[PDB]
Amino acid sequence: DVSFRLSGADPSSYGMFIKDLRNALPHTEKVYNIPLLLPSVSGAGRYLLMHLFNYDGNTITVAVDVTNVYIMGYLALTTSYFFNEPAADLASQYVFRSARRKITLPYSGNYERLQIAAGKPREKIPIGLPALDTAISTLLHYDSTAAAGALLVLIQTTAEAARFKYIEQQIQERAYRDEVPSSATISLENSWSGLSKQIQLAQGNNGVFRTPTVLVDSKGNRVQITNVTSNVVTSNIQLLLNTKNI
Ligand SMILES: *[C@@H]1O[C@H](CO)[C@@H](OC2O[C@H](CO)[C@@H](O)[C@H](O)[C@H]2NC(C)=O)[C@H](O)[C@H]1NC(C)=O
Ligand SMILES: OC[C@H]1O[C@@H](O[C@H]2[C@H](O)[C@@H](O)[C@H](O)O[C@@H]2CO)[C@H](O)[C@@H](O)[C@H]1O
Repeated sequence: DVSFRLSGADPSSYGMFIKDLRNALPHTEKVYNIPLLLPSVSGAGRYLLMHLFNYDGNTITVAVDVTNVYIMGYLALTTSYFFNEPAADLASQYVFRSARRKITLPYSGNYERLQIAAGKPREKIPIGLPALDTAISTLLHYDSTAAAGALLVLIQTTAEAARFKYIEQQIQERAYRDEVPSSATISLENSWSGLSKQIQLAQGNNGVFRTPTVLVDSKGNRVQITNVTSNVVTSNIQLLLNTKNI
C-alpha cells in the first residue's frame, strides 16, 4: 500500500508519496525508459490501496486499478463506495469486502460524468493540497454531489500526478494555495491515452509517432508532439497505458 498525510505535508513529502504511488504499479517492460503498465493483472493484485489522511487525521482508503491508474472506489470508516462502472463492480469483489455496507455512486469515474454530477468542468475546480484535504473530508460522509467534485480533485492530485511529472509539479506549487488547473494540465490528462499509444507505436517507427498529438503547453500555446525527443516524452509522462487497453 501507499500512504500520504496532509498534516505536515509540503512539496517534499507530496513528491515522495507520488514517487511511491508510481513505484507501486508493476510493469515488466519500459518503453523509451518509461514504465509500461501491464495489459492486465488477475485477482486482488490488480488493485492498489492508498491510505489518505486529511489534516485532522481522518482517513479514507482508495483502491486503484494498477493497470490504468483508475480509481475504482474507496473506504470511508465502514462504508465502501464504488463508481457505477463494470470495472469498479468487479473491483468490489476483492476490496473492502468487510465494510458494513456498500454504496454505488450514481455515476462512473469518467471526467465527463463527474463534471455533470458536479455541475462544473475541471476547468473551474481549484486543486492543490488544501483542496485534497477538503476532498478527503467530503468523502468521509456521503454526498453524491459534493463527492463528484471531491473525486475530480482526488483523481488529479493522485493518478494524474503519478502520470505526469508536470502535473505533480503543478500540485506542489499549490501546496498551500489551490488554483484551477492550467490548461496544459487538462490537456495532458485528456491526452494520456493517446500519448501512451503513440509512445508504444514509435517503438518500431524509430521513435516517430504514427499520429502526432496536439497539446497545450506551459505558456498556453498549441503544440504538436511528433516523436519521442519531446520533453513531454523525455521528462513528463511517467507511466504508460498499455495499448492492449486502448
Ligand atoms: C520530432 O520532434 C522534434 C521537436 O520535438 C522536431 O524537431 C524540430 O522541428 C523543427 C525543425 O525542423 C522546429 O520547428 C523545431 O524547433 C525542432 N525542434 C528542435 C528542438 O529541434 C523533429 O523535426 C521531429 N521529427 C519528426 C520526424 O517529425
Ligand atoms: O476520464 C478520466 C478518468 O478515467 C476514468 O475511466 C473512464 C475512461 O476514461 C473511459 O475510457 C470509459 O468509457 O469510462 C471509464 C470509467 O468508466 C477513471 O475511473 C478515472 O480515475 C479518470 O482517469
